[PDB]
Amino acid sequence: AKEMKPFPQQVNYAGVIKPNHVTQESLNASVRSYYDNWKKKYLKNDLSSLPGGYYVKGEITGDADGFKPLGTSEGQGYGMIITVLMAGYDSNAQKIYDGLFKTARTFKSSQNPNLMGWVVADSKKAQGHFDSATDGDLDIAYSLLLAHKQWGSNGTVNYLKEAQDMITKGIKASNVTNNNQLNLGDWDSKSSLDTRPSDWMMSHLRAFYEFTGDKTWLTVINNLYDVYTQFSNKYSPNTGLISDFVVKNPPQPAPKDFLDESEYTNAYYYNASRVPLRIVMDYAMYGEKRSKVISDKVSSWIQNKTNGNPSKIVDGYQLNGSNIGSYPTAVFVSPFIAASITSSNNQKWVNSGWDWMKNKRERYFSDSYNLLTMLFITGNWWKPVP
Repeated sequence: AKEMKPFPQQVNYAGVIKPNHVTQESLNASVRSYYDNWKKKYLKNDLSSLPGGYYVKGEITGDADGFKPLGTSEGQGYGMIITVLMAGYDSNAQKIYDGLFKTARTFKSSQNPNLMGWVVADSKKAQGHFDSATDGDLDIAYSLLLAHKQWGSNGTVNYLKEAQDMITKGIKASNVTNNNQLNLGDWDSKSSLDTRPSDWMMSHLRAFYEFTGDKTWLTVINNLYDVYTQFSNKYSPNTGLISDFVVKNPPQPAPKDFLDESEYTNAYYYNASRVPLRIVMDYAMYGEKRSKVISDKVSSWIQNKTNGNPSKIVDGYQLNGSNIGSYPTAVFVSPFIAASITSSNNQKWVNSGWDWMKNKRERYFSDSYNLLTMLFITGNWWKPVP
């Protein structure tokens, strides 16, 4: 209730196109329907160890330190952003959001208490047991800025204060490196040169700057763009892609089996699949020219690669464009479509992409990122400003 940015905000960012073969009402309806299905299948609030707490159900996975992972901070972040944006439509949005925040702070990191431990498990012993993952905290911290602009911070939860504390005492202190990059988590070194490009949430960092006044965030943004370009000009001159993990300075693709995450950590795989959306949002929301350049390169490449057919996109590519994957999944498809919105000559491709993703349901990872992408390309992911 009392939303100041009620769904649908359906904004028109400068220099960007939306699917135009259907009405905005149709776009909004697709998002509402997708959200209801996503919530029904993934939004949970059954933690015996934390009544009233909410989390997002992830994929079935192996035990972690004797605990059974039910969700992660990554999913917590996606869920928190989605929830604030759907406020105005979902009458219980704020209750759900505060419940997600309760979980985020209860399951605080064992390293930096201002961050969230990466694993949500139903046990009191798991609360404060795990260390952090940079992307989860970035989305969580950013969601608090959205919450502040959505409901204000005068109620039960001081969203703005919580955001500033998490951003400054948490992310800046533990994840911003001395080389002005972002490390992998609060367990990683302050001078670490190991980074995950999907963590380069440019538009989030812009907001961090505006709501804190800390120039550190602008320094990081500018450096990450330099790193992207130096990396791509050497390792992906024809595709404009980046690898799941990046190492060293100058930047290079991480080796295969990096931290044993997967055998494709040196290529454009499941982690990096998210990058196109994170980057393009900076051009749309803040007019960053470097974002449009990076986005157009990737967009043009994937369009030629698939001959304009979104269903021909596969789940994984080598940096030179050769295939790793075999089928179309939303965490790959949707960001490629989002990266194409800065050039009006991509209208047909954007429309086809919308048709492909609008009702695409598969699993936690693709569905969650698909909903975020859909919220953004329909103009329903508004910009939080002081």
